[PDB]
Amino acid sequence: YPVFAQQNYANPREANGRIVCANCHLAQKAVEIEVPQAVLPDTVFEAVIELPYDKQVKQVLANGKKGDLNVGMVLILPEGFELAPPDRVPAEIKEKVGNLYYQPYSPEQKNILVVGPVPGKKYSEMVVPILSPDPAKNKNVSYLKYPIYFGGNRGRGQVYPDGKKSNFTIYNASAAGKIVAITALSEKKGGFEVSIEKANGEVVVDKIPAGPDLIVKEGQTVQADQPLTNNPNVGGFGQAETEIVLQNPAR
Ligand code: HEC
Repeated sequence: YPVFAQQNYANPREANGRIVCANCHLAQKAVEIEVPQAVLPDTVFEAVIELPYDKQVKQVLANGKKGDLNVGMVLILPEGFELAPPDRVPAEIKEKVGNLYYQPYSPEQKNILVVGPVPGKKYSEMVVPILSPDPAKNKNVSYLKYPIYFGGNRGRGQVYPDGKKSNFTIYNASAAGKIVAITALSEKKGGFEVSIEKANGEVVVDKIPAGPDLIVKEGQTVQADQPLTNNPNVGGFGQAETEIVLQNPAR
């Protein structure tokens, strides 16, 4: 979730340009962002973001069942740019934005906005109302070309803040050997227990939560780290970058 980034990373963008969501949302799926090529000072403009995905394909939910995907994003604007206050957003634009609550990455970073989780079936396309700064009022800003960075995600992550895998990723064999047993991890709650007999004779048990499907069978020999399941992840994270020129009024 965006909050996972907010709580563990002061800067959502790394030196090489990678956005932190990518540290847990391991699959890449393209996104798009569009803004006017230029904007006048103290003016409200729109950033249109696209987080496309196949709305017919379901994901594994935290409860182990299948369900719809949700989306979220982080938008890094130049210092001086901020979410446009409601009083400055035209009714026509509020209509396009919809029932969304854009929040600052932190109270001290009003130029970085996040949103989500929100339903992907409704928000695979989102509109963000932005208020441009004013050089004649702000010294830290000039009339030049500024970059805008965007990270958009759809679907649950593969790893949690504590480093533990979610039920929405691939599970692998902890050791090499022959699968001597595969049984339910519980009397309905999904999941499996895969017993692997090592060469020395020791039998290790790999626990797999409900969600992923097995691609192995009893009697089958497996090697260390070999996938025991499919990759249930049908979502993905993507990044895009654009630019906008703060235009001088000039007259
Ligand atoms: C690892 C510490 C994570 C970081 C950094 C980010 N996300 Fe994440 N996200 C992660 C997990 C393990 C989960 C699943 C939670 C669960 O239900 O078990 C999520 C989930 C989301 C969601 C919801 C998706 C859905 O329900 O279909 C969204 C929209 C999402 N995450 C967005 C998101 C963004 C935009 C991030 C960067 C700003 C981000 N996440 C970072 C793990 C982690």
